[PDB]
Amino acid sequence: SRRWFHPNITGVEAENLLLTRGVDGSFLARPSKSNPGDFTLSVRRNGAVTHIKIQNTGDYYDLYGGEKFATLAELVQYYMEHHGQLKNGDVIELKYPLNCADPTSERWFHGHLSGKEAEKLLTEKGKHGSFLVRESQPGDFVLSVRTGSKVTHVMIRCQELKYDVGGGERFDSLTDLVEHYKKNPMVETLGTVLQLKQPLNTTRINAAEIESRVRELSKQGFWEEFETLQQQECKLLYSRKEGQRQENKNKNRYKNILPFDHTRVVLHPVSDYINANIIMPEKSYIATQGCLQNTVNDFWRMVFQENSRVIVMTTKEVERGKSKCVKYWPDEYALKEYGVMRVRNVKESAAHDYTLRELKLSKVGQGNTERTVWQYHFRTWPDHGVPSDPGGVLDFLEEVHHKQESIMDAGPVVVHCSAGIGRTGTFIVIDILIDIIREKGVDCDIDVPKTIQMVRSQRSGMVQTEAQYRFIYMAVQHYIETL
Ligand SMILES: O=C(O)c1ccc(O)c(-c2nnc3n(Cc4ccccc4Cl)c(=O)c4ccccc4n23)c1
Repeated sequence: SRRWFHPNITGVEAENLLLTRGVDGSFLARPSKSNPGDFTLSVRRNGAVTHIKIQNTGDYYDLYGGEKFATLAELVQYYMEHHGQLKNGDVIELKYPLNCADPTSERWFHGHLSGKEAEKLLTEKGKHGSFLVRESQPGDFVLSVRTGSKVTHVMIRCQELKYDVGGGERFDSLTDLVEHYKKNPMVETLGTVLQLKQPLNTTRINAAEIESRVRELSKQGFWEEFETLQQQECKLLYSRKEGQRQENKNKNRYKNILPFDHTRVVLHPVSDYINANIIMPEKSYIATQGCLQNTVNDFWRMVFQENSRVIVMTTKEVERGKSKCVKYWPDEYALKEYGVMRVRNVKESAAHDYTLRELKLSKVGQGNTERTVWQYHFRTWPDHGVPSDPGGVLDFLEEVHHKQESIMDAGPVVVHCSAGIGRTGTFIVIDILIDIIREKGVDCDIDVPKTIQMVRSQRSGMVQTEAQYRFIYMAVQHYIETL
């Protein structure tokens, strides 16, 4: 559960909640009202409340006085299990999550919605066990379920800040009620079991109507849709044990940003590790970090082994005076050996938004192993935020796609930035969605947060901010308009 996240509270309301409803060790996280894009961790310690800032410019979550993380749920899981890690220099403990009662970011909550439109939505998109919770219709709520086929409506009374379906147990929140009737299904007198199988889909849209949905999300709606996706990240806390191994620690750009064990690229004492994951839609990708001096050779073993023929670099080598990805390729016309691997930089070609490097990769002492690797280096992504126009990114991705398509039996496309999750996730999700539209045509169903959630189950925190989220919609909108 991610109930420690309160999406609609101020710092004063947070301080009040922790002082009146929490104890020492109580904590919650919330979006920043003063800096819309950032987050705050409010913790109760020795009768007082601290407000620790969490910054996210697009590459990772950076906790002031703590570490860098891929998601807020990964950050919380870490600090709840490892005490003393968070700190004037005094240790701050995350012991008791202070739960949010607000139903706003739950997949099934529709707020203002009529019984007519709820039936409309459930008749179209719904299936057996599909449900939603909406406002009544007054000050009360309604649970609407599809079974079979038919739609049943169950009134939810709100009496003295508690919720009930007219008898039995009274719940502190709509969530506790929903979870309770998910496990203990309501039974109609004639035997109809009101099973709450899955929430109703509100995000899947026909590609041709992207303009109408984007116009509706710009009224913001994007923030709410993104936060509903963010709440689902508690389901993706898969093991990341291989990256924790002593011998693997310094092969990670960031100690607490790790590849999932079940999707990590295994390299064939400890020579099998790289911070990289295979990304498979529903063309494959390898989402990886920018190289470290001690991982350059592992990077080339990975490219060779996977039969990758295209590399997408989404950052400049240096941004804001800091190394984003070390130079792992030779100078134009040069030949270098990186362990057992040999690389020639054949030719460099400059475009407006990017540089192309034609590289030849082979294994030392085995001439017949040579293959060309095309490195597409995107150089115009801004220092902060996302591009103001998606044209550049789209034209680049179109070129990468055509290169990948021209090569028989080419392995996955390697995509890398700094931590390999923000910009990397954005380029990959755009490429995936735009690939749907190439095959199926403008007559296809697209579901942006479902695509994101699918990529996130393969590598932690793929697509980091709401700005990237909106950029993905803008890029999909631009591509369809140019069709
Ligand atoms: O053993 C399993 O089957 C299993 C299943 C699910 C999992 O989420 C994990 C697991 N994988 N990584 C983690 N981290 C991160 C961590 C620990 C050490 C150093 C750096 C980093 Cl960044 C946790 O803090 C963590 C905390 C509690 C419980 C599981 C955790 N966990 C393992």
